[PDB]
Amino acid sequence: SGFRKMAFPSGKVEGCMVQVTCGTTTLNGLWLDDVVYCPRHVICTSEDMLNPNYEDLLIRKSNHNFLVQAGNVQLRVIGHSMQNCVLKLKVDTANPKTPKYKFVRIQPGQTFSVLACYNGSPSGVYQCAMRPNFTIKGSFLNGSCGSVGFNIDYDCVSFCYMHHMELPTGVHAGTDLEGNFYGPFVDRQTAQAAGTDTTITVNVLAWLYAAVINGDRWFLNRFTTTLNDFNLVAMKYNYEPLTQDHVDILGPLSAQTGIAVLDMCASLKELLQNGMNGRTILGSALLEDEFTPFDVVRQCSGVTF
Amino acid sequence: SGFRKMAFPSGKVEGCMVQVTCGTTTLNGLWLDDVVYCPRHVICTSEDMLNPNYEDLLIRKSNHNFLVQAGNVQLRVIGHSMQNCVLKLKVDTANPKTPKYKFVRIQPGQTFSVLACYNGSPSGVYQCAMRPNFTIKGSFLNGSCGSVGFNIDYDCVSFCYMHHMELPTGVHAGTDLEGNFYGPFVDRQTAQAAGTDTTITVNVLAWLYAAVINGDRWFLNRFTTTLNDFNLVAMKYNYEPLTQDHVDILGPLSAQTGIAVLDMCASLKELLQNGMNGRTILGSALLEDEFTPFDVVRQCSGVTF
Ligand SMILES: O=C1C[C@H](C(=O)N2CCC[C@H](c3ccccc3)C2)c2ccccc21
Ligand SMILES: O=C1C[C@H](C(=O)N2CCC[C@H](c3ccccc3)C2)c2ccccc21
Repeated sequence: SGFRKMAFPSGKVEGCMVQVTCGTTTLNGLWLDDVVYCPRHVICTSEDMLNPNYEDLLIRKSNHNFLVQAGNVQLRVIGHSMQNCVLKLKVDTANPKTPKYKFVRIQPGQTFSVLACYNGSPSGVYQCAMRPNFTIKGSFLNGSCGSVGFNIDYDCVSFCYMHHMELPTGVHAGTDLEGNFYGPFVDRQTAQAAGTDTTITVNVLAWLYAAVINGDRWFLNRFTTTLNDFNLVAMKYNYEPLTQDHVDILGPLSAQTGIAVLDMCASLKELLQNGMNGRTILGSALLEDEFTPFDVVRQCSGVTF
Repeated sequence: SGFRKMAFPSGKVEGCMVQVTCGTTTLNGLWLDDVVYCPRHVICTSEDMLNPNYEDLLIRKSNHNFLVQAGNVQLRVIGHSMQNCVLKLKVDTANPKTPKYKFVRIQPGQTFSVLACYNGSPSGVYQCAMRPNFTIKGSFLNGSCGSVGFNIDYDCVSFCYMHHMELPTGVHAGTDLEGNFYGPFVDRQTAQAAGTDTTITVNVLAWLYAAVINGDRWFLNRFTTTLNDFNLVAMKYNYEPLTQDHVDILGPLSAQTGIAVLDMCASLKELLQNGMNGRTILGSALLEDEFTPFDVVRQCSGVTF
């Protein structure tokens, strides 16, 4: 019992983090096999960030301008290339601590653990979601670029995120491990505003099912609704519209609890129209949207890695 | 920028977890050097838990009744002993993955990371606090006994908690690594009720300083107060009383922000008397008490391990 924002154990990723330095700029890299992956803005000065021509800047750089250190031990750089927004540094040694892994591009609403790093070293781990506006609500300071987000299934680390930047509103943007940004952001110090941050409705439902499983049941009501009717309400409160794919994904939680999805939706609707009246759900006074249905079942069934 | 409930990287502790089985009961152990530490209720059947005589039960057990597995590899048990509520199994091999470590007994209000484990394997990591009533508000299922709580400073893992039980109210109780319970709980299936769960006032203040640092400033007011006056208010809202030791510990945050502690206290007081009026602070609609002043500075300054 209990319900916490829980991250994956970070040990498999800790072994992969290194420090990459180019000229006077330092950030974090991810060493997998004989490749180090890092943000291409490793090659810029802070002045360069106003309007960088990365191709032009990279011509001035050789293999020996890229220092890569793993713990206190220096890697030899034998090749470099740019893919989208990331640099791929070929080194002469395979990482012996390399886990089984995959690169995945996640969808908005999906969750992942972040291992925040500075200077190639782990400082902390936390969970977050890809928001519908393709930002994450991270915790990251100067030097945290190259930190990565990941999921773990049994033996296999799926890398989904690499951190690149903070917006002036204090939320975070980054890439997949092929270098392509999530959302419209670019790796330049320019005006970039994030769009509407909608609430991940299927996640909120999953969390209400979690609450029921844990004994918090005060918000169950006598009502049901329809997908069309609930969606009129979600639109008004800036919730993402619920589809039948979502309903399908909630079917295990619905079965475990005996609460039909549409009845849970009617519960949600009343909480939106009426608020929480100063009450809490699973220790929160807000509706939580950063647990996926898979997260809830995993946490409430004790899956290990 | 941003502010998250962040756990320590778990890799140093992942290497220490093992599975301990006695008869048909299985839980988690912590292998450090040539000792495996685990909850003594490893030796009970679920029937035994009603009223166990652990000394009597342990006479029936030899070295070879204790199976210890690390990954898929069996350890040889060469000695056993009971210290308070834990068992110490001497094995013939030192753990090669043993980190620098210490056993510490923490005070109520202090925070730590939990590596939840089942069958000797990591499933997730999260932060929590020792509550003033000596419970923790964990996330733990059957088989999670032996999981441990820890802090990390640079190279050194300080183990503070080992999980033993869930109360009928769904909060958690456990020991230090010498086997002594936090609070009055016993390792028996008996009526055990937790006392008043007070709010950790110095932690809430620290979190308000965190909010200020991150740009959330709406709740700053024009008032100040006195320690005596604030405490009349804390008592009424079931907050722990603030002492001058607390004020001293908040002095770095006070200096960083230029907000005198007593002025921040007056802010707190108004939030207690008036509530949040449907607003949020650092993404919460409640006042958060599970960040210590040290946690806030660590997170807001990028310390690594
Ligand atoms: O979360 C982050 C990452 C960021 C960072 O480490 N930068 C150095 C590397 C180049 C970065 C950059 C990217 C785009 C545009 C202009 C500059 C800034 C930062 C700076 C301050 C606070 C928080 C954070
Ligand atoms: O958090 C926990 C740990 C607990 C556990 O794994 N137990 C097996 C081992 C003996 C335990 C026990 C302790 C005291 C009294 C009676 C029995 C019960 C449990 C059971 C269900 C849900 C959550 C949890």
